[PDB]
Formats: sequence, C-alpha cells, structure tokens
Amino acid sequence: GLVPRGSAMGFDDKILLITGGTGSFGNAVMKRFLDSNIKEIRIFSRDEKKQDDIRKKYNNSKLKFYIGDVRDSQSVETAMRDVDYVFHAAALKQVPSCEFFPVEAVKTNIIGTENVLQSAIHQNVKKVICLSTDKAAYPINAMGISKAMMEKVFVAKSRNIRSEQTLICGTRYGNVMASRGSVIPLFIDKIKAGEPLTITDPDMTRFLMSLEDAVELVVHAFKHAETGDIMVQKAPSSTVGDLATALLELFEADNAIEIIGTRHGEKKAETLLTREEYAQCEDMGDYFRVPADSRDLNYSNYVETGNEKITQSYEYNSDNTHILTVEEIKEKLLTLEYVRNELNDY
Amino acid sequence: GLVPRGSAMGFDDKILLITGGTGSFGNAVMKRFLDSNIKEIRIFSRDEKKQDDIRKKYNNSKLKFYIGDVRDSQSVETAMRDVDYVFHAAALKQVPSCEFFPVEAVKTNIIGTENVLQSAIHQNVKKVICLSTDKAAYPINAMGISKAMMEKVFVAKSRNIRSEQTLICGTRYGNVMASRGSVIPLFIDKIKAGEPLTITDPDMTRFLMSLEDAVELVVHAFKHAETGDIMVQKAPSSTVGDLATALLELFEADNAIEIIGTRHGEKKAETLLTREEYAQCEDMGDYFRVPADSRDLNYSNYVETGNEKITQSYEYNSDNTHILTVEEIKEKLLTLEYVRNELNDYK
Amino acid sequence: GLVPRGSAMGFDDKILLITGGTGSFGNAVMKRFLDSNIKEIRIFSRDEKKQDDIRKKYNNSKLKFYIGDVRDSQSVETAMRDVDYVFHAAALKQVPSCEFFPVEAVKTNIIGTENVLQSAIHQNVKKVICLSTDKAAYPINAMGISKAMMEKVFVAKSRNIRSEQTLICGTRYGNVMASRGSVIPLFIDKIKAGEPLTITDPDMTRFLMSLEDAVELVVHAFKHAETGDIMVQKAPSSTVGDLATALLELFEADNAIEIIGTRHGEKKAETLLTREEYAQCEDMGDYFRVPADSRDLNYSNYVETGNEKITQSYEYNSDNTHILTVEEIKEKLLTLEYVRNELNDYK
Amino acid sequence: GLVPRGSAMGFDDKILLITGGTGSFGNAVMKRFLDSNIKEIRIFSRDEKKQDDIRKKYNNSKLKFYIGDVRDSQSVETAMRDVDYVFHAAALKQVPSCEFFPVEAVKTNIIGTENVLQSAIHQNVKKVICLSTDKAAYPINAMGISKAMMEKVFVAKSRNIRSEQTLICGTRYGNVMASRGSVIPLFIDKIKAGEPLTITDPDMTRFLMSLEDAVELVVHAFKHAETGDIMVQKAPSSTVGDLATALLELFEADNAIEIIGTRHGEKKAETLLTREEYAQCEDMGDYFRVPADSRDLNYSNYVETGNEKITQSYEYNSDNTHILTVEEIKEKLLTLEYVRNELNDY
Amino acid sequence: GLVPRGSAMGFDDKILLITGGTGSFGNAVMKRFLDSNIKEIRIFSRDEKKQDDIRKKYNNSKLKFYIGDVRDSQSVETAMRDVDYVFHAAALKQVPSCEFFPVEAVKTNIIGTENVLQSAIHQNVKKVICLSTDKAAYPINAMGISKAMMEKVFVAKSRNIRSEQTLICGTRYGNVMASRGSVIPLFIDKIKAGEPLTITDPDMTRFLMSLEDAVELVVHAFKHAETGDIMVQKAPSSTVGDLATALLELFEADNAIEIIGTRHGEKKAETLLTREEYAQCEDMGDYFRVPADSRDLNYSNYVETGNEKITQSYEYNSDNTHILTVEEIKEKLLTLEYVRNELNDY
Ligand SMILES: CC(=O)N[C@H]1[C@@H](OP(=O)(O)OP(=O)(O)OC[C@H]2O[C@@H](n3ccc(=O)[nH]c3=O)[C@H](O)[C@@H]2O)O[C@H](CN=[N+]=N)[C@@H](O)[C@@H]1O
Ligand SMILES: CC(=O)N[C@H]1[C@@H](OP(=O)(O)OP(=O)(O)OC[C@H]2O[C@@H](n3ccc(=O)[nH]c3=O)[C@H](O)[C@@H]2O)O[C@H](CN=[N+]=N)[C@@H](O)[C@@H]1O
Ligand SMILES: CC(=O)N[C@H]1[C@@H](OP(=O)(O)OP(=O)(O)OC[C@H]2O[C@@H](n3ccc(=O)[nH]c3=O)[C@H](O)[C@@H]2O)O[C@H](CN=[N+]=N)[C@@H](O)[C@@H]1O
Ligand SMILES: CC(=O)N[C@H]1[C@@H](OP(=O)(O)OP(=O)(O)OC[C@H]2O[C@@H](n3ccc(=O)[nH]c3=O)[C@H](O)[C@@H]2O)O[C@H](CN=[N+]=N)[C@@H](O)[C@@H]1O
Ligand SMILES: CC(=O)N[C@H]1[C@@H](OP(=O)(O)OP(=O)(O)OC[C@H]2O[C@@H](n3ccc(=O)[nH]c3=O)[C@H](O)[C@@H]2O)O[C@H](CN=[N+]=N)[C@@H](O)[C@@H]1O
Ligand code: NA
Ligand code: NA
Repeated sequence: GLVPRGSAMGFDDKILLITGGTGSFGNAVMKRFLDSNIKEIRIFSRDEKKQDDIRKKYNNSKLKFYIGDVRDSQSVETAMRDVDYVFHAAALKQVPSCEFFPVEAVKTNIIGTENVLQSAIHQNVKKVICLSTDKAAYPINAMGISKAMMEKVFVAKSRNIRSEQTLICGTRYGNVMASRGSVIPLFIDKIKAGEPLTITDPDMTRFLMSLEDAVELVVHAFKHAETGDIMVQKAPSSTVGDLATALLELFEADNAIEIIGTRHGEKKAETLLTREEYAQCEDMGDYFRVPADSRDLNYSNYVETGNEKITQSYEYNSDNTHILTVEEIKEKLLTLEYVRNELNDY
Repeated sequence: GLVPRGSAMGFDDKILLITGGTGSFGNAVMKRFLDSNIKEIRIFSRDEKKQDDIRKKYNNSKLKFYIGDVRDSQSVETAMRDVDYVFHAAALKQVPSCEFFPVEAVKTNIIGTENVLQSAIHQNVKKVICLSTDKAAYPINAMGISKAMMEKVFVAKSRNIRSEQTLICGTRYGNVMASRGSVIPLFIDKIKAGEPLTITDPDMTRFLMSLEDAVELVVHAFKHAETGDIMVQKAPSSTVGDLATALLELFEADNAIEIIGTRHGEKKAETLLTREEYAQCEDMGDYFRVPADSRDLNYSNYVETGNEKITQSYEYNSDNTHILTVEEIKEKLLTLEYVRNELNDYK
Repeated sequence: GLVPRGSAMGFDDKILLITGGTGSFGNAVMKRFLDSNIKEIRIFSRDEKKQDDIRKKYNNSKLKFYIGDVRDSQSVETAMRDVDYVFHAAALKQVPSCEFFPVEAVKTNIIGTENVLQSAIHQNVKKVICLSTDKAAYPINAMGISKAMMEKVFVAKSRNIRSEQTLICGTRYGNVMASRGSVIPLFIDKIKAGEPLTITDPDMTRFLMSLEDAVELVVHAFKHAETGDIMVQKAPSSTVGDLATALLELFEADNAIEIIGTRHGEKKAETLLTREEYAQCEDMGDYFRVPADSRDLNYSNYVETGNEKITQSYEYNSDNTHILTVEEIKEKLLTLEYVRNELNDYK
Repeated sequence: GLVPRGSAMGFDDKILLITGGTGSFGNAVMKRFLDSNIKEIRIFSRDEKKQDDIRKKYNNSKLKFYIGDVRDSQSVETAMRDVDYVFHAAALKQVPSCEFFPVEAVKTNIIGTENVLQSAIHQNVKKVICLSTDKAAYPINAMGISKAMMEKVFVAKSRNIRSEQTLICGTRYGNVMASRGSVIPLFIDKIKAGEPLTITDPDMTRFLMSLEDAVELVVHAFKHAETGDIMVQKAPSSTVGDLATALLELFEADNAIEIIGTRHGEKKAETLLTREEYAQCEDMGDYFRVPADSRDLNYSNYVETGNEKITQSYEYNSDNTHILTVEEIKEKLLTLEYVRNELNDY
Repeated sequence: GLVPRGSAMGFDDKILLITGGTGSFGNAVMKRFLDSNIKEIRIFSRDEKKQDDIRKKYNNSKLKFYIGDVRDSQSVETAMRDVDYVFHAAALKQVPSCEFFPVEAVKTNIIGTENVLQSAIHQNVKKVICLSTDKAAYPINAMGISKAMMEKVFVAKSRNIRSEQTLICGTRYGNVMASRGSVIPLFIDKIKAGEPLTITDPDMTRFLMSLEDAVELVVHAFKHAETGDIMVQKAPSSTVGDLATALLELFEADNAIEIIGTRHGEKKAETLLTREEYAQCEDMGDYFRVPADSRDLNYSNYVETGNEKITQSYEYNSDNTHILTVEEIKEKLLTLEYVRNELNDY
C-alpha cells in the first residue's frame, strides 16, 4: 500500500510532482500512484513527445504535464507550487555521456537537485525523495561521483531544514533488471541472433532488483524515511557468468560465450552501503536506513571523537550478500514479464 | 630542476599564476619558482591580509598580488591575462566543512576549477596543473567527492581542447606530513603537554609525503605531464600506531595511547590509484602517469569493447605499498625541519 | 547535390553541428551528410539515450555525440569549437505544450537560438541554418509566435555581423507528411482499427511536404542562401477532406468520417510567405528567397519611404498554391515509404 | 468611475504601481487615479528626468517616484512591495527599433513582463493589467510578435495562479489618435508647412481610439476583467485616404496628396480579435472579453476535441468594423483637444 | 550589558549571525555575546581554517560554523534562516587591495551587503548592524568610497522596509588601536628592532578607539539604533608625531624619527561626521546618531526646500575633537593589554 499500516493518510487533496517523469522509473512510479486517490500527478520534464504519448496512453484526469528543466529554478518553481510530494528522478544517468560531459552531469544531477530542494523548501513541500544508484558508493565514474555528491547535497539540508517543514531523503539501488540497454536484453538479443554472448568479466557480481523492487523501495522511503535518510533495499546478487548461464538454459540456447574484458568505468563488484554507512544503519527488515549524522552541525564527530563500531564494520556489496545459484537466477528471471514474453516468442 | 634534463626553458618572459596562492601549498610552490628566472608570479586569492604579509616577507619584484575568487569568471579573467602557467591550488579542503556545506564545496572545487580552465583556454595559457588528493579515489566524503568530480572535469578538456593550445593535467597526493592541523603536530603537542595520544585506529595506514615531496610532484607534472594526465608520486606508508610509536621514541616520551575510534568521513587505508587507473598507468620511475582515455570521444571503450588487463589489475594503496618500520618512520620524520625544531626546542 | 553545380567543396576537413540532433529532422539531415566526405557530424542534445541508439545504429566514425542544451551558452560553446556549419533544429515545437508553457518556448526557441548564433559568431562558424515553420507567418499560437520571433532574431544579425564571418539564414516549411503524431499516421491508424476518421475542418488546407522535401530545402539554403535570407520551398497543398478521401481509397476502406470541429491553436489555411515577404522575395525556381531588408540599419524604409509593390502584393498560402486533387494526393502519398509499408502490411 | 456599480470598493489604503510610468499612457492613467482616494501611485521607470518633471508638475503627495527597470527582478521587487494593483505599461514599442534590436524587444516586452508578474505574485498583488496592441494579432513585425508572446506569457499564469491570489489580465488596443509621432500630427504639420501629405496606402484602415478611450479600456479591465482575460474596446475605423481628407477639410487646406507606398512592417488592415478569439469572446457591451482557455491544463482542446463554432467564426478587424465617413472622422477629430488647439492657432 | 536598561529582553531563544565572523572584530563581538544566554552564534565566512581554530579555541556549544560568501545570495540564505540579529562585518578592507581591485571591493562591500540585507529582510531578521569606517566620510580611496556607497545602500532600505519587519542600521568608527598591521605595532616593532620610527606626516591626526570601544559602539547600535541610523562614538584624537613620542617615552627608547611623507590614499585628518550629518545628528551622550532623512521618499528636501542649520554647521573630525597631549596618549595606550605585554617583555 502507499500508506503505513495504522496510518491516518488520505491522498484526496494531495499533489505529487515527478521530475524526470517521462523516464521509465518516473513512469512505473506514476502507475503506482494512479492506483490511489491522489488528486494530481505532475509529470515534469523537457520531453514534449514523451509527455504527449503518456497523456494519450493513460488518458487519466489525475495526470498533469509540465514542461520544464531541473536546471532552471524558475521552471521548477512553476511546477512546484502547491505540491505535497516530489519524487526527484531527473538525472543524466549514462556512464559514458557523463564521463565525456561531466560539467553536464554536475548541472543536471547536482545543481538540478539543489534547485528542486530549494524550491520544494520554498513551496512548503512535505517530502522529497531523491533517487541514487549503487554507482554512488566508492564511486569511480563521473556519473556515480555526481550522484554521490547529489546525496551529500540532499543530506546536508537535514542539518538545516525542519522535517515538519520539508522532509528530504533518498533511495539508492543498482541497475534494474531488463531495463533498456542493460545486460539481460543484450544477452537475450544475442541468443535470438545466434551470436555469442559478450561477457565483460564473468566473475563480476551485481545486485539483482526488478523494476517493481525499485518502485517498492521509493514507496518505502515515501512512507517511512525520516529527513536526511538514505534508504537501501536488501537484495541478492549474481555473477555475470551465472546470469549468462541462466539465460542460456532458459532459452535452451547453445551460444558460445566471448570474453570481451572489463570496460572503462566499471567495478568488479558494486557497493550498496560503504563501511561507515553500514556501521551506522538501522535494519528495518528488508531495508537498511542510513540516518544523517551530526544534524546539529557539530563538527567534533569528524575531528575529536571517533567510534570503534566504524573501525570494526564491513561494507555491504554484491560479493558479500547472498550470491544466487544459476537455478535461483532463472527463477528470479521468470518473475519478469519481459523475460517471459521474450521466452514465449522464442 | 624546473626543467627536464637536456631542455632549456627561458622562464624569463613567462608568467605563473597560483590560485590558492596564500595557502601553504601555493606558498611552497611560489618559493620554489622564486629561484628561477620567471618574470612574474601572480598570487591570486581573496585573502588581502595574507597577501600583504607574503608581500612584506619576500619583498621580491617577481611577486604580484591579485584579489579574486575562482568562483567568479571575470575575477579570474583579470588575473589570467598574459599568464603562461597556472598552478591551481584554490579549494575548500577540510572534510567536515565540505560535509556540512557541500554546495560550497561544488562552487569552489568544481565550478571554480571549470572557471579557471575556461579562462586559461580563452587567454591561451600553456599549462594548467590542478591539485587533487588521494581522498578523491573511491571517495567517501563530500570533500574527496568534489575533488574526484574536479578530476573528471579537467580530464574531460583533453577530449575537447588541443594540447599546444592549453595543456591541462593534475596531480594527486595524500596529506602532507606536518601540515597545519594534521596528526604529527597533534601528536607532538600531546607529547609536550604530557597528555595521552589520541589514536583513532592504530591499524590505519596513510601514505607519507613531505611538503617538499608534494612540491616535487607538482614540478614533475609541470615538466612532464601530457594533457589529460593525472600524475601521482610513488610513496611508502605507515600505520598510525607506528607513527605514534616513532614520535614517542624520538621525543623519549612516555605518554599513554588512548584509542578514540574511527571518526566520520575517514577510511582505514587511502587509495592513490584505483584499479582502472593502475591498469592503464605508465611507470615513470618514482611516479605513475594516468593518461586520459578516449581522446577522440569514442564511446566504445565504455560499451562494446573491454580490456582483460583492467580485469586482473588491483589498486595502489597505503596497505600495498611499502609500509615503513618504526625506525624507517623516525628516519623520515627527521628529514622535516618542523620535527627537528620541535625536538630541539624540547630540551 | 550537397554542392551547387560548377562548385567543389572539400567537406573533407569540415565539421557540421546539428542541434536538435536526435529529433527526426536532425536525423534525416545527418543521414544526408553521412554520404559526403564531411569530416565529422556532431550530434548535440541532452537525450543521452537516443544519442546512444543513433551511435549503435550507424556505427560511423564521422558521428560524435555531445551532451548539451541550447539554453546554456557554455554548453553550446563546448560543442561549437572548430565547427564549420550549424544546422539548428533544437526547438520546443508542440503547440499545446508551448501554449501552456510559453516561457519555456521563449527560453528554448528564442534565447536558445541567440546562444547558438552568438557562439557560432565567436567560433568563426561559416554558416548557421535555423529551422522554422509556416506556423511562424501571421502566427496565432505561442509556438508559431516564438518561431516568428526567432526569425526576427536570426535576421537581425545580418544587419550587424559580416557574411564572410558567419552566414546566418533560415528555412521555413510546414508539417512534414507522415511525421510522428501528424494526421496521416492518425488517419491510417483509424482505418486499420476500423474507427471513424476524425476530421477537424474538411476545408482546411495544409502545404504538403515530405521529409525528403524538407531535407532538400535545408540543403538548398546551405548551398545558396545569403546571410539574412529566409528560404521557402514552393509546394502544393490539399484540403483535409481530400487527404482523408485519398487514404480511404488507397486502403480500400469504408470507415465513416466524424467532424470534430476546429481545435484551439489552429488556422484554416497556412501561410508560407506574408504579403511583405512575397513582395520582396526572389524566385529561385522551386524556392523563394526572402532577402533581409535594410542591411545598413537605416530606419527610413520603416518611417519615411514606402513601396507601392508591397501595397498590391498578396500572400503565399495553402489556399492559393496548387491544391491537389484526390488522385494527385494519392500519387504523392505513394512516394512515401511509410505509406507503402502501411499499405503492404495491410493485406 | 474607478469602481464597478454597486461595488464595496475603497482606495484609501491601496497602492497602484505603474511601470513605464513616465510614458504618455502611464501618464494619463496616473491622472485618472489621482482623482480618487488611492493612497499612493508609484511611478516606476528608468527616466530620472521624466520623473522629476512629473513630480514638479503635479506636486501631489499621492505620487512616489521609483527608479527601476522591468528587466531586473530585484529592481521590480523593490517597487512591488505592498502594492495592490499594477498597470504594466513598460515596453519597447517602436516598430523599427524592435525590428533591428529584437533581442532588446524580448528582454523588455517578454522577459520584463514575466519579471513583473513573478514579482506581483510573490508580493500578493491583487491585479496586474498588461497592455498590448492590435499589432499583436496575426503579428508581422518584431514589436507586435514580442507583444503577442507577452500575451501568451500573462495568459499562461491563469492556468497556474489563483485569481484570489493575483489576477492577471491584459488589454489590447491600436495606436491612439494624436499620440506623438503618429499620423494625425504628421499630417497636421504637413498642412501647416504647406507641404503635401504623404500617404502610404489610402485604402489602409486603422481603428480610431482617443487616449481617453484607451484609458477607459484599462479602467474597464481593472474593474471587470477576470484572470487570464484579454479585454478589447469595440471601435470604429477609417481609411487613411479619408482621415487625410478630413484633416484637409477641417483646416480648409489645399495640400496635395503624395502616395509614398506601404512601408516595411505595416499591414493594410489591423486585427483586434483573431478568428479563434472572436469565436470564444463574450460581448460585454462596448468591450469584448477573451477568456483564457483550458485553465486546468487539459491538452485535449488542442488535440482530440475541436469546436465547429471556431470553424464558422470570422476575425474582428478595421475592415469589418464600422468604417467612418469623412464627416464622422471630422466629428471624432473635433473631440480631440489636440486637434482643436492646432485648428485654432491656424 | 547587551540589553537597554529597564528592557524586557532575553536571548534564550535568539540566533545571532556574524558575517566576516573570523576577522578580529567578528571575533571580539562573538566573545561579548558568548557571555549571554544567546542560543546560537553563527560564524559565517569562507575561511575553513580560521573557523576550525575558533571552534577548538572556544569549545562552546553556542557557536555554529557556516561556510559561505556574502557575494552569493544562496550561500547567505542558508546561514540566514531563523536568524534574529546580524552583525555584518564581512568586507574587503585594505586600502591598496581595494585601490588596485575596485571591482572586487564593490562585489564584497556593496553587492555583498545588499545580498545580506535582502536575505535578512526575506528571513524576517529583527536587526542588521552594518560596520563602516571613518574612511567613508568625504572618502578618497576605493576602500572608503565602497564603504560610503555601502552606507547609502543600507540607509536606502529605511526609506522602504518597516522597522518592525527588519531594522537596518550601521556604525562608523576609525581604525582600532593595535589592530594587526596598524601603526602602534609597527612603531613598537621599530622600537624593539632599534630602527627609526617611520612617520608619514607628524601633523596627521587620527581618532583613537580601542577594540573594546569599537565593540561597545556595535552593542550600543544593537540596543538603541533605530532603522536607517548611522551611529558614531565620540572619541578623542592625536597627531601621529605625538603617538610616536608617547610610545618612545613609554618604552624609554632613543630611536630617531624618519619622515617618509604622506602615502597614496591617506588624508591629513579623518572625518567622522560630514557637515550634513553633524547638522542633523542627535547627541545621545557618548554617541551621535545620524537619522535617515526623507523616509517617505519625498524628494523636496533635495530640490525645493533647504535648511539654514546645514548652512551653519561644521563637520566632526580628528582636528576639531579633543586632541590628546602626549601624557594622555600614554595613559590611553596603557589601557591596551597589547601595549602592556609588549612593554613588559621589553
Ligand atoms: C551505457 C553503459 O556503458 N552502461 C550503462 C548500463 O550500466 P552497466 O552497469 O553497464 O549495466 P549493464 O546491464 O550493461 O551491465 C551489468 C553487468 O553486465 C555486464 N555486461 C554488460 C554488457 C555486456 O556486453 N556484457 C556484460 O557482461 C557488465 O560489465 C556488468 O557487470 O546501464 C545503466 C543503467 N540502465 N538503466 N536503467 C547506465 O547507468 C549505464 O550508462
Ligand atoms: C579536519 C579533519 O577531519 N581532517 C583534516 C586532515 O585529514 P586527515 O586524513 O584527518 O589527516 P590527519 O593528519 O588528521 O590524519 C592522519 C591519520 O592520523 C589519524 N588521527 C588523526 C587525528 C587524531 O587525533 N588521531 C589519529 O589517530 C587519522 O585517523 C589518520 O588515519 O587533514 C587534511 C589536509 N590538511 N591538513 N592538515 C584535511 O583535508 C582534513 O579536513
Ligand atoms: C499536437 C498538435 O496540436 N499538433 C501538432 C501537429 O500540428 P498540426 O498542424 O495539428 O498537424 P496535424 O498533422 O495534426 O494536422 C494536419 C491537418 O489535419 C487536421 N487534423 C488533425 C488531427 C485530427 O485528428 N483530424 C484532423 O482533421 C488538422 O486540423 C490540420 O488541418 O504537428 C506538428 C509538427 N509535428 N508533428 N506531427 C506540431 O508542431 C503540433 O504540435
Ligand atoms: C515609427 C513607425 O514606423 N511607426 C510607429 C507608429 O505606428 P504606425 O502604425 O506607423 O502609426 P502611424 O500613426 O504612423 O500610422 C497610422 C496609419 O497612417 C499611415 N501613415 C503614417 C505615416 C505617413 O507618413 N503616412 C501615412 O499614411 C500608416 O501607414 C498607417 O496606415 O506609431 C506607433 C505608436 N505610437 N504611439 N503611441 C509605433 O508603434 C510605431 O513604431
Ligand atoms: C595597508 C595600508 O596601507 N593601510 C591599512 C591601515 O590603515 P591606515 O590608516 O594606514 O592605519 P595605520 O595604523 O597604518 O596608520 C595610522 C596613522 O599612522 C600613520 N603611519 C602609518 C604607517 C607608518 O609607517 N607610519 C605612519 O606614520 C598613517 O599615515 C596614519 O596617519 O590599516 C587599516 C585598518 N586596519 N585594521 N583593522 C586598513 O584599512 C588599511 O588598508
Ligand atoms: Na548544502
Ligand atoms: Na509561463
């Protein structure tokens, strides 16, 4: 549900703004809230085409289409007036595009976020949920470094704005299974083309999250996050070599593997909580919550006083979570209707 | 050597601009270049008071004092006209203050650097060297993250602007030994006051670099870096417990150790080259050079083509260099005039 | 012909920048210039995903993919360095979305164009061709008004900057046949689904232009426009009722027609040249050239001196060109591969 | 009067801001409100001279002189604090000056307006009345195109701001008779110089409005416009050939006519309501009101659903209004004290 | 005390912001308020070092350290939220640095001040006290001219903002005795080096103010200034030749004097109140208060109506105040612990 258990919450008079609202996450979130009594869902983005396709597709009076840009504070102000909740998903998110145009990454992902937070604070928005990526933890590419910096920026407001004025929090998850351009559809197309599957490093591990998992994470933060939190879903992982086997077997395919080597900007394993975060997080069940530290702007935690619990802690990553067997991966894959439709047609 | 063996530069008609000029780094680089034939060293910062002290202290006709702020392009442009070389050291560099004010860290360390680079390109500057830190590699704190992003910003120029137009490169090094506020003067003060030494985690390792090491790394980049390069100096490391022991012994002191635990914003070990950087780097001897990849803006190294050499590389860090022994740390500590003076003053 | 008969251009050392590069117009111009000796075609937009699809689809070394936004001058300047030719197609071009967000239409279509022009002048670009629409002539909707104002902005340069510095011109054409979201694919879908064809006003006339027509108009301007020129392609028109009949017949289909009435934001007939433009234009054959007036900034053509030729001119519009017959419309519709494929797939 | 009939309106505690307040319309509006109990009339403009001449001329404690620029939002904010009503008349309004410097036209007429609207909304201004021109309908020159765009910008706020917060509307009229530089004083001076009257196109028609007519239009909008309205005064027209005859006869002059031809940037006839506007306007008597459409940002009126009433409608212009005879034009001319003083001295 | 006599004032829930808070005045003001029940003292400046030294030095939970820049309105907004009082001391204040970089002087001293005032007005700050210098009266160098302009800017808000919203006032004093770089420590070091004292012009007069005097002036304005006031402390002066004698005698030193001549950018005498200010000030005892004129923006005081009291008035400067004898100067010097410690060690 969209409401905590035993909660006195009604959406009848509320307005949700989604930035990046035409992207595929913005889109699944929109569908989740359309099934609610929310008054208005504002879809905010520069893409007049995407907006018109959605408008015609859903034909739903809850949906409002705003043209604007997170880089421009006046364009954000216009869509922010009267809004109660913001799911901030606008971002430059491709690794190579950010690597070659990092100033562009900073204007959208960092300054764009700060525009949206300042405007939500000015308009008395109740909640802002910022989206981030496991590429933000111990980051190595311009994309993940811009998102790690975006986290620092949204966290820093909790050392400055009253939760009862505007609650600001964020969610961090890995690439979603079967998202466009990702390795599941790459492999599947290779299978169907009778071409070899190109594996970078078969011993790489990545967390496995469906789109539905990633939408539930955003809804969990929307319901339970306190201001300054970063919220992560616990998730299993697999090696890429095993994901490939799994897809081979499901499609009963005989395609060879071709090892192409690790690409620029990629880790062997992804981290979801650094050592410090893991040391300080609270376990909410299927989620970890990382509370903002030093909300009173006391510096001494950084300088004079330390914690032997940080000294003793480990980081949370795709090598030390539950690494799925080949049969577990097939099972998880069969929960994805994307995989199922492709499996049928084959 | 401000110049490669077998080279001559006239610096005689050249102009060096140092941002961050009044800080202790700009200051040691400044002093290095005063002993050259350089025509003019422009000290650029907003600290009018420190500028006046440096002016009075050195009393040297080569030095010019410019007021201005890397956050303001017109302020930089005023100081950049006719400059040949820029050492870009302006930064917000404390961890806690970047953590709490990260928009200010982006404004000075990222947007400020881009202002300096765009103006240096506009004014036909020959080289810009950007200073960075080992806290930028696999960064955890807002400060190291902002410096990581600055590195991506200065490297991205080498895939747009042409080396014989403006060579743009950077150096990355760890905390300098005996710097203002760092653990060596902390520990020495604790000794002298007869108080216990507050150790966070005795098994932490940190690269050991003197100020003169760091100044040599900048000069090595100035002479030898190509556009897009990140230059690092190979360095030994020590554990924090052995650094305490070494000082305790040099000072013949018996203060207790008190373990206060790991502070927020800090790692067990520092990384100087990530796995991908190590795999791609060139060994210059006592230095590694990380060349910029994909100078022609081709995306296929990121998407379709990979490299097995990245796959079986690992990272260069303060646990896998040479970790000094207690007696090696004392030998290094004794090379520092700060340590000698403290020790002398101690009887 | 990317070059006038009796000319040679080496494009071999030349660089073309397309703003709006990922849209369907930039895409067809791009494909046109891939078959030339052009050194590099830079696709400029903020759509990182569409850029990656184009990159993978074409796999052509001439293509470079730049992230950036016509609203940001430094973003444009990065992509404009060393460019020889700019096709400026970036725009907000839907009517309802410019109507409801007209400040966004001004930011992208007017201020965005001025950013592109100032940077092209700064970087010594040889030509910029700006794309415009017949909704800009006697405009009624925020979209056509913003494009009318963009035309005034690019024409006003020719009364300031010098042709052998940067030639600046534009093309104006109507909706392209079978474009995304346009009435032809609407009607074909309605046929295939066995639903009635929703006609607004059957007596509306619109100029008929294919995508290849439109691409030829841009190439005609690139070869032949002078600075300040607005170029238009002469074109026939049809009424909307005959376009429906033509499709109904090609598809041997019997769907009813439903009249829904004129929508907000639309005219009965489109204008391609106003009265003043017609009076002043040169006939190039299948094209009209509208020269920029008063290149020396003299005001007297506006105040003290008039022209009897403007007085007895009229306007070039979709009612006074050649209005195609049903059978002529079917002949034109059959030249489009989109229509052929739809028709083929239909049995 | 300044107050609707039967209305409970008092100006005792209200503040009016006029931008472009030193221009000749700003000036007649000022004189109209000086005859009221308004507390303060702020005259806002860059022209320190014009302001000091007015200050000395009127010597009236209601008048306050602010220096500022509609292009600068901070300069507008300073004059906007505590204001109840704004008559926004600042503009670049010469045809050739806008044609040659259209970026200048956009910064004053379009962005300048958006600065004034955002600031009036921030300061809780009750009413903003924007002035526009018949050159804005089916516009052909940079000046009228910038004003047509300005209309779209002020209308668009009614799809976003509550009338009870800030009512935003606009008025559209043609050139005013006997305004400086206009054809009535040009002709009259030709008469007095014994030179031929230079007529562009004798068959051109233009609406005839006195300055007093144009001030009554602004007051009518101030009293009755709802948010998003464009308000036009019904007005007769004349051919230029007939205006010239009329002036010739009134002055009993024998001057020849010289035909100089249509100039750049001029239409044969002016439009006051386009076809779409005319189809949707309400007739208030001597005025038409064009209501803002789609205030709920429903797109479908643009895309899926049409109106056969638009299909059937005609536009409202100076050829299809009442075209005055030569005797009617003389009569109207004799109501203008400008014409009378010139007639006497002659 | 920090509270007027008989005043109902409590600092328990109040927040003070100090810009330029790491400079030596910002620092003495901070120490004064630390001795009070104020809830928070925010130290605002770009100098992360200075801030950390203070934090460690005082180790006091009242102190909060903000990084920011008066030149950036968003950086000021962050530190201004929830603030009750601002002591605005950020400035470029060296004569030669402003002379050579006057654009820099204008961005910090003039535009920086206007950022801080606009933000204090937006955040409903109760009081802003701006600091200025006697070099601002009849100014001759870029530094004093930028500060004279800063005074005009803060005064001008009182012709526009209600005191009950935000009271804006300023204090004007000369260089403080024994401040860093000033002539007392220069001379003293000359004495101790056995070098000649370099005197510019022995007949120059300057007002003598201790740091404690200058802090009491700021506290007096904080307690009693009304909006638009400039507040000056009455102060005696000395000739430089006499200051030098005094120091010579106190240290029983035989150093010669060397006359170096007047330097660029220096007056013979400093003015604290111009003629106009002196004519209009109220004498509060040990302070003069200069009230803002024409708070209703009536121009006529400038143009049509004059005051024979201005015609008759004199200016208040270091030649017409009480010029101290050599023995008086020694006495005043001995109240400065700086002088005392130096005297001892010698
Ligand atoms: C374009 C690019 O270089 N990488 C975009 C992409 O992020 P990335 O982490 O590469 O995800 P993927 O699903 O491709 O690889 C997963 C695993 O399979 C491996 N992999 C991948 C491709 C391949 O051919 N073979 C292979 O083994 C690969 O090494 C890894 O171990 O998609 C992201 C998010 N997509 N969404 N939403 C964007 O942020 C990025 O810009
Ligand atoms: C303020 C702060 O949090 N750290 C500033 C500082 O970065 P940092 O890495 O802390 O260097 P240090 O010299 O303090 O620690 C070395 C080792 O001693 C250990 N350490 C440190 C302090 C102590 O009391 N005990 C202790 O064991 C400690 O855990 C570590 O393992 O110095 C940087 C460079 N400039 N200087 N100095 C600034 O960028 C930073 O803001
Ligand atoms: C969204 C919208 O309102 N109109 C977009 C569109 O501009 P437009 O002029 O509508 O072109 P079209 O191809 O729809 O109509 C042709 C004729 O068919 C008639 N028409 C149209 C639709 C219909 O259902 N019935 C009908 O008779 C119609 O009245 C007309 O007489 O296409 C433009 C260019 N890009 N495309 N496609 C975008 O700039 C616009 O935002
Ligand atoms: C400077 C310029 O080119 N035109 C300014 C002007 O707008 P415009 O519409 O020309 O009004 P006018 O009163 O001149 O012509 C009326 C009729 O008489 C005709 N006309 C005019 C001059 C002439 O010599 N002969 C003639 O027949 C003319 O063709 C037309 O049919 O004044 C406007 C508003 N003025 N006010 N307030 C400004 O917006 C413009 O910048
Ligand atoms: C750097 C510079 O040129 N002047 C800074 C300085 O302001 P200023 O008024 O010079 O004060 P000082 O204490 O030096 O002279 C007092 C008298 O002694 C005389 N004087 C001074 C020096 C000397 O060698 N001999 C001498 O006779 C001198 O002529 C004068 O009659 O300190 C100021 C504030 N400092 N604080 N806080 C800054 O605003 C300025 O930038
Ligand atoms: Na922040
Ligand atoms: Na708008």
